[PDB]
Amino acid sequence: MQVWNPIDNPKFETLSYLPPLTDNQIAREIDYMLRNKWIPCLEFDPSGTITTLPGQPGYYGGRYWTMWKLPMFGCNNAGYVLREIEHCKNAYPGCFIRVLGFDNIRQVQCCAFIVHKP
Amino acid sequence: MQVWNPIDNPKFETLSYLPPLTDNQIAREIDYMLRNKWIPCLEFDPSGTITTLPGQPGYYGGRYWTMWKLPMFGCNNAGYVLREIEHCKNAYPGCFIRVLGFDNIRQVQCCAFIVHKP
Amino acid sequence: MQVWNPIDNPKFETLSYLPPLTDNQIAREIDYMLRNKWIPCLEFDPSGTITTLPGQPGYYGGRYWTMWKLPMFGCNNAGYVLREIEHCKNAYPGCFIRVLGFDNIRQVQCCAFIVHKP
Amino acid sequence: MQVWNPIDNPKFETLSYLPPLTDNQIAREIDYMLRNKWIPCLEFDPSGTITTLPGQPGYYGGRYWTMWKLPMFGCNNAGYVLREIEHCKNAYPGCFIRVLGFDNIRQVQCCAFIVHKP
Repeated sequence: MQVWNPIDNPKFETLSYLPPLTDNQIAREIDYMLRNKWIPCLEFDPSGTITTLPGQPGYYGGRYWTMWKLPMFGCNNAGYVLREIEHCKNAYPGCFIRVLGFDNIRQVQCCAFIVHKP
Repeated sequence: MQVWNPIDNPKFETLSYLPPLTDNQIAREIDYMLRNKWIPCLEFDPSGTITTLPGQPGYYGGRYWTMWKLPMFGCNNAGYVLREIEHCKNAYPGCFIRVLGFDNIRQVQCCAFIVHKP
Repeated sequence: MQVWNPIDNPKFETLSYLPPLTDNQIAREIDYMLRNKWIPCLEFDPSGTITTLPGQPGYYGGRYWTMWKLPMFGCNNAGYVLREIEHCKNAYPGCFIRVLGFDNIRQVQCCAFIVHKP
Repeated sequence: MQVWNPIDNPKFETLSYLPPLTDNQIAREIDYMLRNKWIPCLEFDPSGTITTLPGQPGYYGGRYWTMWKLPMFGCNNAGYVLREIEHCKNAYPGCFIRVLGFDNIRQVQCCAFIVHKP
């Protein structure tokens, strides 16, 4: 038998139970997004913690992050999206970074995963 | 006359007012448990503190600890229970350890005492 | 003109606005108490801070301190009360000390002043 | 494009988005106040932070500061107002300083800006 470690083991949602992500594994999750006609975006924030309220159901703190520049309307290659992750990690090297994807027909997001840790 | 010291004197419930526990005194409290047909178990946790809530009677925080592997269904000797307290204190040497006992006819616990301090 | 200093200037109630208290000034406030037939006592506590509650009038925290040994029933000289302030300040040298006085006809206190600071 | 910095960038209200204020720019904002017949004043405080309350609209903490000596009733030159900012910054060199101006016909304030930072 074995015991799961309960001390200082935080998780970060989707694809967080697999071995660490490498290049040529991130470039394939963007090709699958572009051939379905979706729009990428970027985000960053220093601390990923959440809070609550005394007696209000459905309320939590810490769900909004800062948008890098603007959504990329009309991108067709996976190069301009891979060259913008380096400018962001050289100006704010002490924060987290996330990648999103939008859909306008149904008005909902489609992807979210982390690519950098402080 | 004499004065009880009120500064930095925490207590830990049952058998916490007697001189410190030694071996050949822990092995006798497990013999008395096995001849009444009860099931041992183990637990651990870093901090033993409790909290409250504004206006909810009968609610407190800090009453659940983590379970080591599983309850021992069918133990008959006090050696296998005394050899499992050493594996636990070499993997997590900075936590508390407690020993419990179970009854399945009345569905309640019967014993609880501490055997290690950080 | 002059300005009262608003930074780090705590006060401690009665007789706290006069020059610092000396001996041959504490012994005279006990003679006045004994000739009116009152009973002395002692107290101590580490921190003199108070708190409140959200919506409960007339409730505050931090009004109870610890009693030294027992009220002195039958004291008639100001020597046994002046020899008990030295045993207390040699066992707990990092706490405050207060002196009280009781009345058993109207069931109220009569005086309270501080004689030691950490 | 460019990105506004969201980390450690506090603001201080009016005239806080301009280049830093210099002399001969502070003396010209007091001449405009005196020729409209208003009364100057001074204030100081260590920390400019605000708080809230659970469910009370229109309530905030941290809006009152300490008054230096008294309002100047009858000032006619901008010298006595510029010589009182040096006595205040030599007695409390670790606090903020703010300048006000009153009106008695309509009973409201008219000006507010910072002139010193710790």
